[PDB]
Amino acid sequence: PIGLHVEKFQQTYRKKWRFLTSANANVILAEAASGERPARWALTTGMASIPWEYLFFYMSPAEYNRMKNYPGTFAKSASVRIRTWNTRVATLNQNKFLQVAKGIRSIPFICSTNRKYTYSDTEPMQPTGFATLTSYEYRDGLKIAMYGYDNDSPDFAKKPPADATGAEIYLQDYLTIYTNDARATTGTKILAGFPPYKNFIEEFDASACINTDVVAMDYDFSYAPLVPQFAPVPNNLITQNYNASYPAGTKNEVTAAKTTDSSQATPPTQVRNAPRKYIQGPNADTTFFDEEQNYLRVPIEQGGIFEEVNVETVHDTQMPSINVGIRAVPKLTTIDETTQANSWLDAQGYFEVDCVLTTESVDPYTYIKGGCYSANTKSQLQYFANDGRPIAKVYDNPNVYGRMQMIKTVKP
Amino acid sequence: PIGLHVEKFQQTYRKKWRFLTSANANVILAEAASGERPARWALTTGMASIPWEYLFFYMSPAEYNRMKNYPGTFAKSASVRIRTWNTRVATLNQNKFLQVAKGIRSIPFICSTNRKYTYSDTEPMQPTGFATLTSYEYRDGLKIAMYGYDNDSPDFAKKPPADATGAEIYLQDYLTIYTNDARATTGTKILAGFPPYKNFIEEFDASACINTDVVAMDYDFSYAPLVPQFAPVPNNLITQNYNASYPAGTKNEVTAAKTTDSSQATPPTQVRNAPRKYIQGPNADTTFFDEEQNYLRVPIEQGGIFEEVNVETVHDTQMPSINVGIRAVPKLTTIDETTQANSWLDAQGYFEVDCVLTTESVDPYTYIKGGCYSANTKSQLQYFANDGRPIAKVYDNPNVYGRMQMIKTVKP
Amino acid sequence: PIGLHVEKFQQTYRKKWRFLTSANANVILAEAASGERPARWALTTGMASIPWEYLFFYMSPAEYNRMKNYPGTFAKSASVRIRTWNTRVATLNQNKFLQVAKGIRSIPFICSTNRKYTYSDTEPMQPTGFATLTSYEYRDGLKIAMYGYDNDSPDFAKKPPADATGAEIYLQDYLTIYTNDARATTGTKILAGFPPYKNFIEEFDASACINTDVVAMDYDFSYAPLVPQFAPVPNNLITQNYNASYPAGTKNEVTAAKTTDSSQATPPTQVRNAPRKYIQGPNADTTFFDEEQNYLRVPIEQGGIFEEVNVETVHDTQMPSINVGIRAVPKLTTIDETTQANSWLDAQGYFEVDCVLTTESVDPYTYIKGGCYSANTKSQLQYFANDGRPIAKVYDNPNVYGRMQMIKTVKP
Amino acid sequence: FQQTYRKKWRFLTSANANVILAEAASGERPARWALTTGMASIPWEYLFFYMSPAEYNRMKNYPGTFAKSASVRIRTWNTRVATLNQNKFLQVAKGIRSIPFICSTNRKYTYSDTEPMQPTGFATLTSYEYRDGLKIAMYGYDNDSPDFAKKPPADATGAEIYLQDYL
Repeated sequence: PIGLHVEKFQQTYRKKWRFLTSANANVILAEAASGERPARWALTTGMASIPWEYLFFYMSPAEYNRMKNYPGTFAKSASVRIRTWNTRVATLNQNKFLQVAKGIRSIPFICSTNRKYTYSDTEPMQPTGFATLTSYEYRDGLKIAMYGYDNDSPDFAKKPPADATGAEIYLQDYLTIYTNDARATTGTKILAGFPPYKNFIEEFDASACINTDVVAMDYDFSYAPLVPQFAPVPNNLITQNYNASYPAGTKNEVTAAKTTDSSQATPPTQVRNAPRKYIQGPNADTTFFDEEQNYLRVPIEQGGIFEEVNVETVHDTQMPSINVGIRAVPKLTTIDETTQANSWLDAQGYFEVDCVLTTESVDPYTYIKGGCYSANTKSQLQYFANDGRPIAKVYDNPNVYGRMQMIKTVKP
Repeated sequence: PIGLHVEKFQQTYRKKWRFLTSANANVILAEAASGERPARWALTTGMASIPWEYLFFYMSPAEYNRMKNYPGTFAKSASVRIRTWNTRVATLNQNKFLQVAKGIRSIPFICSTNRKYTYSDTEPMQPTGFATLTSYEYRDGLKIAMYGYDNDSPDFAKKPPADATGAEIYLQDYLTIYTNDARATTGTKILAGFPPYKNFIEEFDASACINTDVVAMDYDFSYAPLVPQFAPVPNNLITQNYNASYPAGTKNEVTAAKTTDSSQATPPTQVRNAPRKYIQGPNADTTFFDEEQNYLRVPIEQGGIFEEVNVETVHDTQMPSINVGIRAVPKLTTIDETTQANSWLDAQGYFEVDCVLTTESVDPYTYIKGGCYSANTKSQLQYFANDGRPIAKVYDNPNVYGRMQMIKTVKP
Repeated sequence: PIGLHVEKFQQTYRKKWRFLTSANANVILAEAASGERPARWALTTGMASIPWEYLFFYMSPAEYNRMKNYPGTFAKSASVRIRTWNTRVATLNQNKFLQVAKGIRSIPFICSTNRKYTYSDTEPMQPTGFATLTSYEYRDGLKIAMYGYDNDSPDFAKKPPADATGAEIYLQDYLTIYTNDARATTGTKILAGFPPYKNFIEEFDASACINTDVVAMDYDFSYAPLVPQFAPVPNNLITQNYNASYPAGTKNEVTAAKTTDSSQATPPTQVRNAPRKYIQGPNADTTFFDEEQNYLRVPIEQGGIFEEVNVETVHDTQMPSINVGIRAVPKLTTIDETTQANSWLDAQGYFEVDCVLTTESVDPYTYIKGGCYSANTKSQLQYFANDGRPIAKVYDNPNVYGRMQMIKTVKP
Repeated sequence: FQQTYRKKWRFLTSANANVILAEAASGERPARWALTTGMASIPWEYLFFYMSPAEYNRMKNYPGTFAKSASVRIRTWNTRVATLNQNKFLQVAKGIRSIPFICSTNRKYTYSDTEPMQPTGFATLTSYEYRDGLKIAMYGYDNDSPDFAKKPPADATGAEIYLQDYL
């Protein structure tokens, strides 16, 4: 027989961006202890982060607002291609080198985070501190640079849309590696210095790399729900059971959350039946999608966070990170008497990024009247905190045992 | 070396039945709310249920009583073949159509149940309500029709054994599809109508289908314990431990029960270490097998319900449903002025069912004296309720998220 | 890029032992009830246990003390080859038979344990009771026989090192099979006698077996941590999270302990997040390795006991047992009037054992300074009791449902 | 047990002028004239050149350790430098220390302010102190050091180290 009527819609979003990186110096910065954050030393790089894990990177505000009209939308794949151009920089015989880090965020023993620095006036290439800009605010400023303001905004003329002009956007969130600050540490100290992150990045002479793919990555999403599924017809209005238990075997079909403690004060634990809420139907909590976290604030893939009422397998996921930059060009001289450079040339990287996102949605017609209804096996759950604030996976924190953590969303 | 002595016994039970179906009209019936059961609309079909999931369908009271003498009996396979004959029915040029539903019980969005109707006196093919006969009572009446009464029964002459005569049995439990009754519903209503169940059944012209397999299904049981295993020699009489913990890995070897709520008032949960009791040995609770639930009241397969003390994998199971019937023949005429038929011809379906059940049992001789004893790794558990009432899987309830539910047995 | 610097070190330990077994008679002995231990009948064999599951069997005190200087040492494989020589024994035409039991400890329905007997003065081959020597003390005496005392020991001259001399060691821990003692049992009794353990052992005429491998076994360890890994740099000194939860899927990555009850008073249960402690790092509890349990008191493999903070799969493990011996030579005569022998000849088995153990360790250099540090994904946990006493798997207890149990270690 | 230690360094040399400097007599050292070169010494004969403090501290746990072999590969890049048509030349000395009649030593100079490429004297830095400063440049300080931020580890950053001990 013909069976169920389902309409499948595939959509593709392509963007082309041009980014300028700073080629900062590798300078150790002190960051003071603040609450749970310990005192630590921070070593800066010039390798700017490419926010390819977020939805604004691929699709504009118009495309996002239209996609919000297609329930059941899943991001199926993403792809990013990064090429490099001539590196803008007294001398004429400079040496310039291009640095690429792929998946350095996943490395368990390299504590790293993308940060924005403040720079010296005398040495514009030397970071002297940290700007208060968070990673979300960096992505938001980048989105406003990409797509402009609304026509009624009094600040409209300040940021012409790069999606219209094709102009370059200064890419100002660079990799930073952390180590202990044992100056005030009591008891036994860990004095291991820095990890040799040089051994985990690729470095080329970009003279021969011009207009060639320095980065080429493809990613298939395990579970990236962009719009919640159509709500099923609730069986509690039709059946007496609607609350029945059925025998699970030795298979797990309710996901669990694993909590680890690198302080080793507590052993790792795994807790099943975490607090979570439906994202469609009678008692839906669509706060995540109404606040539009997935567009700019949260990565596309949320594999371990969302759950369906089904026997499918769920597993933890993380997208690899991309950092592209240029090694700082030293200005070192004998009269400086230093073994390491204290002055640098104003180099600048020019990167061209082609990004493609493929998504797919379904319209199921389960009942004769009303509208689209899915099977109740397609009902989706999402982790929630005990304060009602949804939980999402984040990529802008240091990895915990090589894994990306899940935390409460912020926006009210 | 020769190892352990085990005797394997394979047995086969074959039955041939002849069934008459009614070919009822498709009439919407109202069923009032009663406790947990909401108000709902019921659409009837003429497709009678074939109880091939139950043990009486394959083996007679004598065979069942003898099988109860073979501990460790598992049903290994079942098979059903359904052929059709001439369809008995002023006019001479009628159109008759044969309807087959395979596995419509498993479909998540079709809320369906096999029900017995009461019919109009003027229109014998038009259901007008629901009989109080439950599915268990329907199967019990069918069993009494198949195998007769006991020779001392005062009602002996009323039901000649169809297993002896070869005569036809009126098969009177037909598929029914439920939808919301939002007439008294407060708040937002679901007005989706009925599912298009026409799109999920096969329909043929049975003129060319005569004496050909309209249905042919085979099923292999994952775990269908018909008689409990031989009790092992209890190691608490021989060893000091008898209560030792040993390290399970990341594998689950204790089954869990999953509870879902289509009302969405509660997220799905999975609970491990459900209340359960041994079915042989020192503290055995053989209430299930002493009350003989598996013969007539409970399906053959109980895959997720029973558990052994072993590392084997357990998974949830369900046998597909079979409904065979004939589309109602309308008696519609211009003077009726109706667009849909309100009068029908007394058609009748004639189906011949050949059913084969293969089972197997083992006699292990673990010790020299006494009798048969199995290895303690063959000890079996069964889910029980907190009131001592065993839990079994049932097929005569609407599916919950496409799964058959487990409930307490009824018989005291 | 070059990546992480890790040095891999493979080491091999070979020993050659010569063992003399007694060829005891098969005599039923009574063992009285004592606390949790019930009254039971014990049937003795002459098949001495080969302690190939323990580390002293393969590596000397010097090798053990040196290995303790290689963090991250895992035993990768073990291998044992057992050959037989002429069997020393009025008459000249004796019949001698060689008995081999492989994996009889794993058989669920044979309750067996290796025990030391006391023998009759008139019949040296007839056991008359049980010596108070436990299995640990047997292994300790065997180790002292193998490797001698310390040079300052006043008992130094009593035990010349067999590792130096090549001399034979009397191997005095023989297999014993237990059954019920229902003499004082109230209620229903289990009168099954003994299991036919004859059907589970190999027996040869060792006349043609001389200088040929009677046993040849290889074992690959799933998880046998001999020395704990290098502690990672703790991320709680560098990161704010250090306690973050991340979404496990439907996969289990925290191990669970399964408790069974052959008394059937309680159903089997599985408990996740058992009490356990880190064995390196900030809050390490290295009591197991400081007391040196793995050398002599505990088997090499502890697969289900130790756990890493990772997604790797853990599963329960057990090494097969080896018992080699000689059937007792009867001295039966007509004047005895007995149907079974009550006098025996002083036979003796001569076995030559070649044992090889391969292990491997890693030195990771994660940070620039300090020393070796591993990735925090290599951090190891071990089950602990609520009294702080570590939990290890033991092989010198009867199997519970065919599985080796885990218990608290003893040494303070 | 065989072990291997690999390092990758980037060095900047000064290209000093060939200037005769006077060094006064001091004790056993006679009065002598010193002619400078721009050829910086590569300290490939020392263990810090190949293995980090962590590797050294771990190796101290392996009695009987002998260094079996060493190998060094030196490549050159673009030479940074009014005019546009300069002539630049690369100088390599292999085993000039072994030559009996060439009295040579690797020294650190002090340079003129007006002519940064012209040595004007000798710095008090000895060869051991030069190697120690080079090691601190390569591997950083300890995390408790108050001077930690002054010298980022070149083994981590991959940055260039000014190589300032010339023939």
